[PDB]
Amino acid sequence: RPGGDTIFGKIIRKEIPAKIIFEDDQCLAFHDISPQAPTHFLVIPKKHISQISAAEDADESLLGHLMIVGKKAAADLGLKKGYRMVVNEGSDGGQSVYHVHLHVLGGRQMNWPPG
Amino acid sequence: RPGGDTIFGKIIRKEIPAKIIFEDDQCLAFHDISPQAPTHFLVIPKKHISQISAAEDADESLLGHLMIVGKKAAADLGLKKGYRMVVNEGSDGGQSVYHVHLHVLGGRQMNWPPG
Ligand SMILES: Nc1ncnc2c1ncn2[C@@H]1O[C@H](CO)[C@@H](O)[C@H]1O
Ligand SMILES: Nc1ncnc2c1ncn2[C@@H]1O[C@H](CO)[C@@H](O)[C@H]1O
Ligand code: NA
Ligand code: NA
Repeated sequence: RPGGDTIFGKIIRKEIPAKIIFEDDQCLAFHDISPQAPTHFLVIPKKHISQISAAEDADESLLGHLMIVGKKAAADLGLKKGYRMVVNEGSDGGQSVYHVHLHVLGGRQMNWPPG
Repeated sequence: RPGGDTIFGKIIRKEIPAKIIFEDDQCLAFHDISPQAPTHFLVIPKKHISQISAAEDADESLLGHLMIVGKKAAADLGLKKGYRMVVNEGSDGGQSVYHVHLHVLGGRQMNWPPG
């Protein structure tokens, strides 16, 4: 129910653990299981929004909260030289789990194009 | 003054044109001059925030507004198969212009890692 039906719903309900680095009442941040950089974590809302194309206007503050949490977590993890934030939408975006998630990657030079 | 001192301040003040695809009172979206995908645009706040690490808690709604605008613009441009949103912070993130900007890329499969 709360948290939705995906892998990430299970993480939000704590049925399966994750390496949690931030939790407040709106969201959770945890290390990614398949890291693509020395630091690679996800920030997810506790509210189930399936994808960024399904977010509503009233979700603006929550979406922005995910980036503010990502900034805080990045600083707690020592990302003094910067980082990249990524949200994937749909097939072309590379989205594999239909629960919004913000990637935060750093600890190395990020290249261009971003995939 | 309003819009700040960077390339993007000049775009916001309209001193130099850009190919604008959305403007409301909070932000502007325009095509990127160096596109990395068939569709590649930027969404920027009109308020000068230098980088995502400098955004404040009260900027949450504005940051989320950038992603909602990006979703709308992507749909207006036909990105039915999805897209990737990217914010770069600092040197490791690949940030070159110190005014927050959200990249939206689509019209091709986006790869992984995201740089
Ligand atoms: N159980 C899990 N814990 C942490 N990250 C996960 C888990 N399952 C999938 N992921 C990550 O979720 C992301 C979905 O975009 C991927 O980068 C993937 O590695
Ligand atoms: N005058 C401009 N109009 C549109 N995009 C620009 C301009 N100058 C730089 N850019 C884009 O700004 C981005 C900064 O991250 C780059 O992808 C770059 O190509
Ligand atoms: Na912090
Ligand atoms: Na639209």
